Amino acid sequence: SSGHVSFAGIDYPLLPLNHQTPLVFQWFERNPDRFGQNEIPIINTQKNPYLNNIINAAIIEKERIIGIFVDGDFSKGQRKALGKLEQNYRNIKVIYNSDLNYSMYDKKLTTIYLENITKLEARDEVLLNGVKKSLEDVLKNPEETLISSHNKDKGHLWFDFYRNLFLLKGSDAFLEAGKPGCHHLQPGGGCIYLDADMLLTDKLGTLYLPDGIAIHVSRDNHVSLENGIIAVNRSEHPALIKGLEIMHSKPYGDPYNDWLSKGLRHYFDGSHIQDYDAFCDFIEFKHENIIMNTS
Repeated sequence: SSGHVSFAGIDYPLLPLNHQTPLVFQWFERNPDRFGQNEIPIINTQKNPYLNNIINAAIIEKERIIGIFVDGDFSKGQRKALGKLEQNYRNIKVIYNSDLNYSMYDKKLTTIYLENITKLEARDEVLLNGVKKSLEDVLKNPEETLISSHNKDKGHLWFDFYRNLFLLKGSDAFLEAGKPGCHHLQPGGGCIYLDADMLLTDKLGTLYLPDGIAIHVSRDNHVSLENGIIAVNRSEHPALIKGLEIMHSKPYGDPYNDWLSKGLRHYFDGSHIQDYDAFCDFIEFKHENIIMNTS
């Protein structure tokens, strides 16, 4: 209807992400004291001019909301500096991770382990190792959830887990935060999430994505899913909910193959009848006006 793309036996409609679809950048800052107490606490050096990259994108995308999704122990002056950015560029909206409620996506670690123990009493060495070690995991802070444990890391896991959850909320994250001037967002709408290390050279316009989703792929003989661009047309996109179900069902993280990636591949090709390369070709986010990792 806006066309289709077929993959692994299913025809996926190409769906539009129009100007109502906001851009989102994330900055989770472990050491906010490295910035001035009244400065914007986002790196903006010659080498990594990330704030400038974001401002440029906001200027170019004059008809779109630009989100800056942040976390960290910012000072009041830093919060005020972020506020001033919002006044100066009327489409820029700062969203603090503090202000968002993710409890609908959370789960107690005990529940996960019990479910695992129950299944794993019902073929292999892997399983018996799995069973003992999970059993062990339970015995150990009993109120802990996925959120509370990730709340303890201030590293990549903290960033990644919250990026992924944000993407489940999509445009709703702006509404939930109560941001001014967000009347054009579609409730239940998506977002175009971007690494701040990028150059936008001109307007994106409307994107047409298979089932409304696409991801950064890097390509010399090799190809890989990358996490610098994730675009979705709607909140709680089912391919992302798949990743969440995986996180909800598994005791242990896998560092190279994250749950977002695993969920995408599982949703689009649970069987793996097409190779990784074919999946990469299918899902790839490609736009001539974006240059990734300029720095």
